[PDB]
Amino acid sequence: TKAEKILARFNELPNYDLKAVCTGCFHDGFNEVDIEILNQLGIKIFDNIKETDKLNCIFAPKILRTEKFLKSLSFEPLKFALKPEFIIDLLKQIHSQININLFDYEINGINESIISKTKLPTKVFERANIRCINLVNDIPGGVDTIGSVLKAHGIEKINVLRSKKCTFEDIIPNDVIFKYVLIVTKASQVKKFTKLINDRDKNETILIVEWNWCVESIFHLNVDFTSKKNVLYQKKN
Amino acid sequence: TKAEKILARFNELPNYDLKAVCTGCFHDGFNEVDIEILNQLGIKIFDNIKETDKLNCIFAPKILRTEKFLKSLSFEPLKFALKPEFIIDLLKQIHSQININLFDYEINGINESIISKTKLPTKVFERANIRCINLVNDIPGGVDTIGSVLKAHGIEKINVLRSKKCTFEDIIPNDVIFKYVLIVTKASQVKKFTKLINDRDKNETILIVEWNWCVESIFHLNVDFTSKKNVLYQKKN
Repeated sequence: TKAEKILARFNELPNYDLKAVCTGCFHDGFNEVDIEILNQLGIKIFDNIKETDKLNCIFAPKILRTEKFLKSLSFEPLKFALKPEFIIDLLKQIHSQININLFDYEINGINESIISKTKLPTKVFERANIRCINLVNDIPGGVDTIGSVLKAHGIEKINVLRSKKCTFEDIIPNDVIFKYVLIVTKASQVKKFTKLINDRDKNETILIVEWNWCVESIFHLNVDFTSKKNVLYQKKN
Repeated sequence: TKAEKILARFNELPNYDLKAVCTGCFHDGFNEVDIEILNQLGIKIFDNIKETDKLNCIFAPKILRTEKFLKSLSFEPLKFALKPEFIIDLLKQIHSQININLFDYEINGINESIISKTKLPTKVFERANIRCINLVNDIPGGVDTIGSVLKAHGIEKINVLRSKKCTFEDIIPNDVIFKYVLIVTKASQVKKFTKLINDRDKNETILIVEWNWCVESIFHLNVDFTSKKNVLYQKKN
């Protein structure tokens, strides 16, 4: 009711139609009334991303590598990538007509072309034919967060390998082109993996990459197999 | 070995006597020869922190909030906080006498006074009488990494609270001053905890803080109970 009274001063309220999470901003959240005001203007802020909520918006000061920012590039679709200043200006204007627009707060780097790719009927790793991958347990950020980002972007199976207990038999193939795909952190995990695979499956193909290969692929919503950047080893026909 | 041949060119080798981890630098690591080179020079680089390794050194470009940086402030003791350029200049000098010193590469804000506090026979939260704390699981970084930092710094028991599945009975007291200590992320969570506790234990003391309160206490190796910075609520008698 207290938000309703504040908004009563207005002859007509915009419906911004945003379903958003915030990352790299609003770390302590919003007070009960601001949430109510925002809701009344068709803006719902969620704490976590649930595929259920059909999120369409991300608030962030810039392109970030957080789980949330990367995951927003798998929204279905992402419609708005907005700087926090949008909410700030909007709440400011409201707390004493409403004309804050959705166009003057775009995040540098996230443009029409990238955003529209979130409308594709496939995910980035899905159209790259990277379905089942191996991840070394010493991935910075832990394996659950990385795993969940990758699954959001179309990877079907995330197989965690522990360096350095893992054998060839723990490596899973990429059944959907590369038979083995691995994400590794230390450039000496490469040697061990290429030896194991070369010994047991000599003629098969292998792709070994750093987490930043995944990151850049998500940022572009495209796996560029042409790039050598963040590729630690590849064996193809 | 290859490392030995390279080092044979020197008529005397320093023993730097470092046992270190790196954070915010050398993300891919070192090749097999460099590791052996540094080793011959009394510099051991570890991947993760194990209390048994008795680390005495952190390599980092500046003061950081990573798990490794914060934990280096509980080494026993921390002897050197060094910029990665120390390793870079050392390796460069070696690959073509050895005179790179440990004094010209200190990290800013780190300090002989802070560094020497790591020799104390207590940990920072231990002398602050914060033994048992409650952590809300929506903390950015996950609880087990937050928990690991705090245990390293003398907190005996990290109790994880689920907002909003948690109840008064899930809250554990600080039995070693404040009977209840909570770390909370969302400002709107404070209301809920203080209501629960006030209803059930009206006369007892309560301290509720943001994660940055812990971080700064670690950075200073002191809990300043005089500070209102990052304190969300406190009830004292």
